[PDB]
Amino acid sequence: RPWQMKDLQAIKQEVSQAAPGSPQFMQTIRLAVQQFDPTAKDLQDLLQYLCSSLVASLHHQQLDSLISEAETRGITGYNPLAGPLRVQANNPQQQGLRREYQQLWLAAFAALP
Amino acid sequence: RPWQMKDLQAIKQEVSQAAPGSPQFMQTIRLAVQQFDPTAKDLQDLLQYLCSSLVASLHHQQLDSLISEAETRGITGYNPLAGPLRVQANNPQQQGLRREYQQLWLAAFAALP
Repeated sequence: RPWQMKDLQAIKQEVSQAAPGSPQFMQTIRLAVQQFDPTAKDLQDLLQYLCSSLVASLHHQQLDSLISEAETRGITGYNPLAGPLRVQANNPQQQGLRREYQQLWLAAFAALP
Repeated sequence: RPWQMKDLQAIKQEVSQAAPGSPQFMQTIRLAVQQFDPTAKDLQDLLQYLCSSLVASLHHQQLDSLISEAETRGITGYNPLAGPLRVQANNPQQQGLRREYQQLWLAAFAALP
């Protein structure tokens, strides 16, 4: 049950005025992420739709650092012999990795301003 | 029939002008809750969506007060040998607990000012 075009259109329109990482944007994006239960691929699509290449790159770097610390510590469900967290989160049998990816994503995007 | 994006986006759209505790806010919240019959999970999602973190924290303080009062006084179908009302309202076969939690939710939201 992935999102459709209308959901993305509404998500972008409702937060057109606000700035990335504002409380309003964080509310709406967090609700979407917690409601649709998407993988990393869909999150990348959503970010490309919402913010430009500059904000995309900044979030990419911040999320790289956050994932770096998180999975360098060692995580309950992460096994580094199978692939990067971006790929484990895309397997529907690793929901723990998917939820960790979602939370790192939202925190990284909130850490912009 | 848990609410999708469109329902919650509307709810926030018409709960934007008014402030918590005002007649309009409570009217809309009560209608939504009485219609969709949401558990504690969906209620917390809706609250995180609507208002700032400060208002959510205030509401949860009031809700903890109300729930503690009710559990001391006694609830019709509350059995504390399995988990708190908080967790007893997530089980779909406990309609009484769920409706009681919804009513305490609405009261705690109405008593913020």
